[PDB]
Amino acid sequence: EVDQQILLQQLKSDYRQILLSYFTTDLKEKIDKFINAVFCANIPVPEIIEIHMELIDEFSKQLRLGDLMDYRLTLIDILAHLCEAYRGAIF
Repeated sequence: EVDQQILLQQLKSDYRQILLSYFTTDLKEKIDKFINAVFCANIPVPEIIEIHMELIDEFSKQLRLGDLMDYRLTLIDILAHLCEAYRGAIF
């Protein structure tokens, strides 16, 4: 187990699956698990935002088309859940 990239790549993989199933019908568990992992690893929000953008770039290439602006809903949903995880813990 070399370093941080081991987890950051797994998280990117997990987030990819959330994006691809976001506008479908079960998803809740995938999001809850992703949130708990970034929460437990103290991953900064800018890193999550970077994963989002990277996957958007990958998607745009696979689709032969960087804001896929509808996926901003997904990011909002993720950040809102992360905020609440942290807020529910502070006190």
